[PDB]
Order: sequence, then C-alpha cells, then structure tokens
Amino acid sequence: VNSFSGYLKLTDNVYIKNADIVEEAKKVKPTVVVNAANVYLKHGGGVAGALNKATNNAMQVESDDYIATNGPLKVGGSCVLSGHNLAKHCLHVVGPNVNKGEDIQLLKSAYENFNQHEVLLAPLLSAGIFGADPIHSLRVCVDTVRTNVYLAVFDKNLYDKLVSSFL
Ligand SMILES: NC(=O)c1cccc2[nH]ccc12
Repeated sequence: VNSFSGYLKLTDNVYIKNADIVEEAKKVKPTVVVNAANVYLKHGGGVAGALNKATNNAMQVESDDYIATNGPLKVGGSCVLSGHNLAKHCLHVVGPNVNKGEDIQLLKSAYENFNQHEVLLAPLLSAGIFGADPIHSLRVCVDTVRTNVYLAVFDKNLYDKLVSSFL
C-alpha cells in the first residue's frame, strides 16, 4: 500500500490522475518525483519551471553545480538529485523535445530510466512544451515502464482524452 490517492488504474503498474504535479508532490512527498528536464537542467518553464519555482530556485542552484561538474545530460538520459521540499529525490529525465527536432524514438530510452526506481510520481515525458503527442507518450510509458508509476496530468481536458482513448 502507498499514499497516492484518486488515481485511475490503467495497467498492473501505471496509474493516472488530473493533478498539478507540484501540489501532488507537496501532499504525498514521494520517494521520487520525475522532472521533465532538458540536457542543461535549465528549469525555465513547463513542469521543470513549476517544480523549480516550488523549491524557491534551490533545484536550479543544485542543478547548476551538477552541470558545472558533469556537463550536460544526454537526450534520453537522467540524473538523480535532491527532491528538496517536494520529494526525497528528483529524477531529472530528458525526453526528446520535438520543438528542437529530437528523435521521438528516444522517448522509450527516456522512460527506461523510470525502471531504476520502484515507485515514482511523474509527468508524461515529452508532452506539453516538449511538443510530442501525449497519447503517444502514455503508450510508450505503459509499454516501457515496469515499476509503479503515478502520472499527474495538469490539463483536465487532456486527462479526459488520455483516459477515453486508452487501449
Ligand atoms: N525492476 C523491474 O524491472 C521490474 C519491476 C516491477 C515488476 C517487474 N517485472 C519484471 C521486471 C520488473
């Protein structure tokens, strides 16, 4: 049993809810929250900007030190950093950004990072301002992740379309 509440069950391991991931993280304090990161860990907008704002910019300060030491992530890659006030850990995962012309086949590689963690609170990778089709992102998630993933979808309209269209 875990603390996640109000989710619709899609599969054995994937759950979904219409929720603000920031508000969900603040309530649950999950072991892992996933950030929709870019390779520079520049948390300007979308899910990343919202998570970073909720940490009072401490996520960005920590991220800048990580990049100064290690250099940029790979598209499809990830790193584990602090979850600050939101979670124990933040798994920063880089899905391909269609608005930069990145290979959508890298979305499966991105989701494979989730398998290193038993339970996660996450957004749909490459959705929103990353430009991919969220229906596709949910399909890749279900077909790639084996660990228990609780998906937060901010937009109610999109949530209802993801559920209604789910095979
Ligand atoms: N760590 C895993 O890959 C995993 C997690 C939960 C259920 C699973 N079934 C087969 C693999 C697997």
